Amino acid sequence: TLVHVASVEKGRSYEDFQKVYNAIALKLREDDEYDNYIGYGPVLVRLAWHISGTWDKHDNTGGSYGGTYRFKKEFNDPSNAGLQNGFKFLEPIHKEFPWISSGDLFSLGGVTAVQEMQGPKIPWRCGRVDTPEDTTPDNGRLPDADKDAGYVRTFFQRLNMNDREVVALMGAHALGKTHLKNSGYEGPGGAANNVFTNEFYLNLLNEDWKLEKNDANNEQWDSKSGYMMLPTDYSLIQDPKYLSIVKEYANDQDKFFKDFSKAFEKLLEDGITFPKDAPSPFIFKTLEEQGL
Ligand code: HEM
Ligand SMILES: Cn1cncc1C=O
Repeated sequence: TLVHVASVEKGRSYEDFQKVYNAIALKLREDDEYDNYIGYGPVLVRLAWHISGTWDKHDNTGGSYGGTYRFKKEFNDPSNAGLQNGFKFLEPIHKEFPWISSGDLFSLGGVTAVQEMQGPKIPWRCGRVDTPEDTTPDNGRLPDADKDAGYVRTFFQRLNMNDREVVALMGAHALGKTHLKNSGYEGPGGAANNVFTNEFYLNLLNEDWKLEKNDANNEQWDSKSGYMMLPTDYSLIQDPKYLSIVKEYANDQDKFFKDFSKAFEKLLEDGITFPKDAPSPFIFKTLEEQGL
């Protein structure tokens, strides 16, 4: 398999990355109108996941390391429709801090978004290094939404995620919304879609879901409250193993936060070899903690 060794941007340390975090966090606060006042947090979380979710454990292709989303093949992946909004948000940040690698910037955008939306602290490591256009993974490595629990389980084995990690990661679907023009699905998953909570699990268990067709002729699960779940989301309450874990997170906010933090860091670091003398993971302070 390919080896990708983390290489710290020359001379940089925690303070440098905290400044980048702060610039992203301040722009998140500033650009509040986006997507009918949802703001950019959810799309930045999705971007960090999609740049990581191309990874294949079998040969170490894809993954966040190479920053390959910047290349046309990947940014034009139909699975990535709408993420251009996140990329455009990050452009002025990259211009201000041209020394940060693209993979570091995209992954840090996700960490910053989660924390600024009052989610768990996500430790983050620097050292992703931009790789050439020919290292861009082909389209088709990101998951389909119209599938069942068996599909989800098998899909995530490629990313070395187990049942607990899958169910934890999926809690991010509390955030933002599906947009018909991007993915052929429409609607939010709950009421608090720019604040990071365990609402995804509570809504799965507590809403009265009806299997309906949307205006793109795709099936999705809809509630009277105006929420929606993808078939792959709903599969987490159809499969008995996933259901137990859904119930656990619906009943323990802290446990969900801790497990999401671990799985999300792991997702963002898949494929990267960290030297034994690499810096420890950074835990950034939020703007609120800094009084900014
Ligand atoms: C079976 C796995 C998954 C499937 C099939 C899936 C599918 C989707 C789809 C179809 C959308 C709507 C995109 C749009 O129309 O704009 C979406 C949105 C989103 N996804 Fe996932 N997803 C999966 C896993 C994940 C994971 C693991 C995360 C992160 C931990 C994540 C984070 C998000 C976020 C934050 C949004 C909202 C984006 C926005 O509001 O712009 N998803 N997902
Ligand atoms: C609302 N939703 C349901 N599944 C995914 C999403 C995006 O947030």
